[PDB]
Amino acid sequence: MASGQATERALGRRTIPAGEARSIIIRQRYDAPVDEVWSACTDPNRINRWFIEPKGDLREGGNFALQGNASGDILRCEPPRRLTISWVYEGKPDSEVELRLSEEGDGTLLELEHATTSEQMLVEVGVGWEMALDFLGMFIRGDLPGGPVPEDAAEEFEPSPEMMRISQERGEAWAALVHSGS
Repeated sequence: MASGQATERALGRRTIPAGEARSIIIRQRYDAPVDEVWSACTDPNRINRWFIEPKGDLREGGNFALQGNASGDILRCEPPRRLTISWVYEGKPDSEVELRLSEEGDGTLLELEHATTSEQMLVEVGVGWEMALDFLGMFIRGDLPGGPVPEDAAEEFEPSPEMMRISQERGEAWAALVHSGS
């Protein structure tokens, strides 16, 4: 896309096994078809190219395990509408995440939702998800022969001028947003 990467940051409600959790929503416009984005979303060989190589059943009624991140199960998977997974991140509570696509003219509305009970986690995941949407932005339409940095930006607080401010700025939005989400 030779255009403004149209991100719409949002908040809402979504039930999880723990209870009615709070949810961050990233709706980013990409100037490619659902078909293109849905291949990236569901196929493991496409998922590792912006995110993490998922090991498990990868099917609804079964489990998955992202290596060096989180485990969980697959609740739903519905082509080309939405796939839905529950996300157990270590230390943090369980979550209900989905990646969802709606077609839209000369583009596709990508809709990513993460519902956790931890407002702490909602700020951090909005950072780590838009990081995945950075590499996915490139992987859809921009250029991505192989991301040299998978997650070598700045986790928590790693002394690095560019990466510290960029991770803060992401979470500064999501912080204000989730406090408003209530």
